[PDB]
Amino acid sequence: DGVGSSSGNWHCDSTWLGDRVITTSTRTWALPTYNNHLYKQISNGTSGGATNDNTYFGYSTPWGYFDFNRFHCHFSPRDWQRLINNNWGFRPKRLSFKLFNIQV
Amino acid sequence: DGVGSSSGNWHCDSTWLGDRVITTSTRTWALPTYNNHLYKQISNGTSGGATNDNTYFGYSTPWGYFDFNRFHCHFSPRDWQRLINNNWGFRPKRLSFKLFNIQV
Amino acid sequence: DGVGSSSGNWHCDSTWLGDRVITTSTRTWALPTYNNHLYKQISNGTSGGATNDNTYFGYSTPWGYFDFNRFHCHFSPRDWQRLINNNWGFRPKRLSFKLFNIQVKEVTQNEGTKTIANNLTSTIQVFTDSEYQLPYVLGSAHQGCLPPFPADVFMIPQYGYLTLNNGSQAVGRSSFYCLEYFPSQMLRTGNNFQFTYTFEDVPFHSSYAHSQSLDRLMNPLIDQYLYYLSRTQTTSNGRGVTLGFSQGGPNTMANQAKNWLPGPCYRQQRVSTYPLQNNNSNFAWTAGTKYHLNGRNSLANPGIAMATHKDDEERFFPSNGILIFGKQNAARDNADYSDVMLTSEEEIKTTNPVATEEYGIVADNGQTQTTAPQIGTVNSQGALPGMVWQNRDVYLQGPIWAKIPHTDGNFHPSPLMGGFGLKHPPPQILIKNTPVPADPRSTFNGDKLNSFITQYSTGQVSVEIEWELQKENSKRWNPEIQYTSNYYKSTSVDFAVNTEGVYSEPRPIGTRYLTRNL
Repeated sequence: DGVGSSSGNWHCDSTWLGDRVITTSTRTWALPTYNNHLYKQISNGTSGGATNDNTYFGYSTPWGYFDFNRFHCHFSPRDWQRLINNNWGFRPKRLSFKLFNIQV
Repeated sequence: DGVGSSSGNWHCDSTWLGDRVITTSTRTWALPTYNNHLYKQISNGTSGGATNDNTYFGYSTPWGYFDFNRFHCHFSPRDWQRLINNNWGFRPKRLSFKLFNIQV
Repeated sequence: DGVGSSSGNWHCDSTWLGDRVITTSTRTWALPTYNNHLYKQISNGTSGGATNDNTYFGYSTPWGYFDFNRFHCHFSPRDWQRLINNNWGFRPKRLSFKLFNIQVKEVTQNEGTKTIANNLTSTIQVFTDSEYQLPYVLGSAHQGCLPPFPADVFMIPQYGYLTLNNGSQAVGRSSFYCLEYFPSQMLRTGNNFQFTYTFEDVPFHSSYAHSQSLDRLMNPLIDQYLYYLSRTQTTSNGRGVTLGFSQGGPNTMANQAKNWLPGPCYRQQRVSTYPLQNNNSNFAWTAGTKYHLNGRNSLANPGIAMATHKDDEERFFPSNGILIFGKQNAARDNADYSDVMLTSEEEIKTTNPVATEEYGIVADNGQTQTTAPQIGTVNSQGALPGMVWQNRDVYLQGPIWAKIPHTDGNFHPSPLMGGFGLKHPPPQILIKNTPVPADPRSTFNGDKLNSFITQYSTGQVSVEIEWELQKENSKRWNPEIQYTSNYYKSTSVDFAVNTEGVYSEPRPIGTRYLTRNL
């Protein structure tokens, strides 16, 4: 696996087998540099126009994170229709995650 | 099997298994005597007010017959909904027929 | 098995073996034709004199059902006495059901004379809903049970159900059910039907009272090492501010630190048994304790389990907060107080709050030098960490089980009329006479047949339940309280027939006599 070979393939599909369904999604992402590689103290307080309800103290990092935690990530509108018209219930079982074809 | 034992049970159900569905129906019937046990020549002709298009010649018998040849015989409205929303096609395969608990 | 042989025997017995008891009952029933073999839409709406609270939409079927869900179905008064005096708890285990010796009869009218004949070739049809696919209508405390007294013959009740409504009308989610769309068994006079059922694990009903109260659990002889705030103000000289602190002890027990809390509260309005002490007005509905569901008000009857009254208050009861049984031959509507039998939950004072009183007091405000403390009264209290409570008691006249609704969540799913909550209760049993057409016309017509022979059926039914017992193990020195029969002379015997042959039950009998430490 060098610079001239791809490290993965595009998988977007859904498979309905009996009592289970498997969804798979592929997307393209872009990751910037955040903060200029720095950790930074952040805060908000009542000294400004902020009311006491909105105050906070924390940190922003130079890191990104992945979020797949919405349903439209995993279901097409037609797949969601098959689910809700035919079934009394559903729950998640297991997941797989891949990150591939990286270029800097 | 005498006069005091029933010769069958009531079966109305539908079963959805994979690539097939099985329907079963039970009804209660009544059979009269027709024609006074006679065969009879019947006809219609243009001598009366009948036009030539409506003429016929035939016979009526003293017999009845069973007709299950409509779909609502075999499907409830909810079963018909499951069929037409989820499937691209269907065809019949085999049938069974029973006639039981007769009383004259 | 022909027309000349019986398909079962009469079994009424009880057997006490060790840690279990088995009851078995047999009764004679009669099943009419309902609705003229028709399903019918039924509804009630505000267009008439009905208020919005009473509206409904539903269907009545042409089917009957069996109901054994009261305790007097399975226990004689003497058997119930053996149970409640000797045991700390019991629960159901398994049951058997039989339906046998069926006979179908046809009745025909000619002028004013009535004759009844046997119809030997007719059938009835029976099934159990074991997949819980029908609206479950048991557990609503309806009439039509197997009678408490084994010699009585009973009529089978008609089945029906309700769906969603808006006023007197149906909405899009309303469901219709045909019971002929279920496989069922057909029986002529020589056939019979049976099935068996197993109860799921359920906790024992607690038959006992506590001999301690939740606030008395301390040693009366010893001080606590913890302190409380006993003094905000100086007594000596003038009135001034100070902080005093004391340890809790034998004379201060109301002030001591404790580990636990009484159960939840939903307050009821108070009603005296002596009518002259009640206010003069009709407050039964307007002062009733209610809940509000989809714009529609429902009386909370009986509600959560609370003590009926406190010490020496025995003349008061919560308005809609108790179970009320009628005496024999009592009126349906507007019966007098001497016609009915009021239960009492008084045994649970040691733990649950009293139904007609507040839960407690909380702080309304924060205080300052210029502002005096304000206190609120808590009339409704949900679950708090550290609460303990008892369920409502069960009675010989009362229900046994209820079906737990199928839902995302629930809290302490014990039925509020009392009993055992069940995710999969004993299945309901549907029974119907098969329609027999009258002679039709001799020329074909395509309309459905509306003319039938009039029929009804009778037969025998047996039910057998195995019960598991929890034995009482106690070091109490002094004798217990027991349920007993009155010693003195009387015009008749309690729990027997009178001169006319009528069986009556004099009083309601609860389960809680033996005691246990709290």
